[PDB]
Amino acid sequence: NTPKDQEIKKLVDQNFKPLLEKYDVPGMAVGVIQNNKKYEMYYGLQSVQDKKAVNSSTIFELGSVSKLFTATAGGYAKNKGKISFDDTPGKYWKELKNTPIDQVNLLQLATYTSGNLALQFPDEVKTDQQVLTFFKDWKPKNSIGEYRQYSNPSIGLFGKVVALSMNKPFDQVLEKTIFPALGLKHSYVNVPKTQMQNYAFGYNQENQPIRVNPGPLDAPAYGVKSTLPDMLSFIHANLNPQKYPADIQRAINETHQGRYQVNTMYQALGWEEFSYPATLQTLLDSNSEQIVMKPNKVTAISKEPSVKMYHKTGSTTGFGTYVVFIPKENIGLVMLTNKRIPNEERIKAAYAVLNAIKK
Repeated sequence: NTPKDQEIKKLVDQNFKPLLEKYDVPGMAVGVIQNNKKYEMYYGLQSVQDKKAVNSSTIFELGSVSKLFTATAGGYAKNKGKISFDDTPGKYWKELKNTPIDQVNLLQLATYTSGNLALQFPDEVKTDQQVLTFFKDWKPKNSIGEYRQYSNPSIGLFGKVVALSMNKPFDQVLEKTIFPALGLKHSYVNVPKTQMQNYAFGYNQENQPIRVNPGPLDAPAYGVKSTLPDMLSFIHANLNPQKYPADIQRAINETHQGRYQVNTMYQALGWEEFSYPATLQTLLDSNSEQIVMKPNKVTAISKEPSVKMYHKTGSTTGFGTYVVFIPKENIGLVMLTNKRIPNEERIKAAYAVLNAIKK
């Protein structure tokens, strides 16, 4: 006797709302999409000092969830014939031809297996010239293709090459090509002056208001800002790729194709992928220190999971994000906060909600 919208709101109140007080989080947006119906739940303030409530217009930083858009851009360029994932970066960034990094192929860059790229660029690598010099001075460590080490410079370089192959800056790849193709009208690499009123403050661990600062190859690694409606639309596209023209449909499918495994995690393009149903521990393991911060041997896919799910966490200094979707259940969920909370809490709360919603 309780309508489905209320049942979903109750589950979000039970599992996500307590996080606001536990982690002193000013604002949160949680969305669920099920069977093409969208449910949006907003809590708290996008700006504490302005007493401005979080709402459907609130723009949040996606952090590493941005890599999903970079992966989609790569799938689009590949399916248009602009790149092959077997190409090396010097084919497009000519200044890298005949350098050691030109031995790594695009898929290895997108999926973090160059064997010598860390989580972040060095602090002093700032300018375009400094980024190029960094890649020219790169030298292999581990055998190329054997070890996964999660890396912003790695997928950032992939993104730059994708942009080169499409003859536009990366920001314009997303804002002029990818976002319009996915029907996202409130998603940005650079938030225009006319929308800054909707851009939430992030909040640091001292609850002080902040927003992301510029950095090297920031756009492809962690550069996107979006709203909850737009992120529900992005989940919708991933749930229904057959609803887009062939090139974008194939681009989306490319991001869903698992490439190798590390234990129970399948590395797709941008997305992490898992057999469904996935135990909670499987999902937590994907965000463990061992997987996120250390190098790990990759193995070929053995079980190609027929029934599967995908997720991705992301953070910036002042924001947290989690997105997850389950194709055969026709369901997905997005969480956006303007303060980081532990990845494990995001995964746990989403797991409880998604498993309890009636089919």
